[PDB]
Amino acid sequence: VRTIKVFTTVDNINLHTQVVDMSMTYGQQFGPTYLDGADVTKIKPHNSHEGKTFYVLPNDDTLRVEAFEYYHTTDPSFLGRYMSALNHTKKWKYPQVNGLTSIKWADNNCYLATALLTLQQIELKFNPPALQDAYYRARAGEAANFCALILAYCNKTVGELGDVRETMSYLFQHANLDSCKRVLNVVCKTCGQQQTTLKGVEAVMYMGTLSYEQFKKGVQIPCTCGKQATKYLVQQESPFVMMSAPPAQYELKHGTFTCASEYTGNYQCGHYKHITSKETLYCIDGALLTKSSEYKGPITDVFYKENSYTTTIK
Ligand SMILES: C[C@H](c1cccc2ccccc12)N(C)Cc1c[nH]c2ccccc12
Ligand SMILES: [Cl-]
Ligand SMILES: [Zn+2]
Repeated sequence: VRTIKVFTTVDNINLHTQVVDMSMTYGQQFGPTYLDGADVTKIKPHNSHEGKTFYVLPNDDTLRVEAFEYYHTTDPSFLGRYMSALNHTKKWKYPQVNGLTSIKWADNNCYLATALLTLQQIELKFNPPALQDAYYRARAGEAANFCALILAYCNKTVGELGDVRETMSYLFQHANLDSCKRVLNVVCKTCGQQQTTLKGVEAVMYMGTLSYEQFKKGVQIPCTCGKQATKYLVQQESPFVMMSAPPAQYELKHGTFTCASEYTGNYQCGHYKHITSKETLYCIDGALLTKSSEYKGPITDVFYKENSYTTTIK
């Protein structure tokens, strides 16, 4: 019986030394096994595997605690889905554009590139160590693990078309937004006024207007009575806000926003670009960078810096 030593892991933090039989498959010895994202379940050990780290499914109480503490999920499919995405994302290119890590276009990844660019510019702390650790690598120019984790957390596969807003709402569930707070007042000429308070993810995201200034002054929404009412922002406590609406032609003014999602196409099929406000306006389209003093284009998300806002409307 010939053997080598390898490490198995669910997290790549806690390594578990294993003596492996070179006459059995990894699958026979460990269950589903991954080597740098590749499924080696049905492969027999090779001498070059000595001292390498293999991922395995949590098949005992030790591994399940380690996996839960790292990923903050008990979904047994998660590790498998992360490894299948990572097997493709480790082959993408991560261009440095304007001091930011982007992604060269591939497998409809424009929505992921736009989310990655946005996450480098808004103030957000991820709760799971997996996302904290992979985000740090993405900043250092190696975003493959971060992109594969986003796909696993959102239950999306490489190649699937995606929406930036939907992606940010899933990721924001894993971010520490617990103390974010939004107070709204809605004024109806029939029904009167209604003040509500939102906490967490709901406190930082709004669907129906791109303009943070217009949200502060009043937006028109349908009341339950069938009239139009006026909704406005009374108080905001958060490090950023995300304002979204169905794609429409919109003017981004230098200095008035952090970054924005441009979307061209239709609900089914389309392309995201990323607009950021530095000393001038930059349009990041994967690896491609164009700059202008002005922008007009089909915008669907705008991100704004915030700390504490209280309306002066009495
Ligand atoms: C920006 C876009 C979108 C957002 C909101 C309203 C829209 C109205 C008309 C056309 C596009 C619209 N996403 C990508 C479409 C989209 C939403 N969820 C998805 C899931 C998978 C693929 C695309 C999508
Ligand atoms: Cl973080
Ligand atoms: Zn009403």
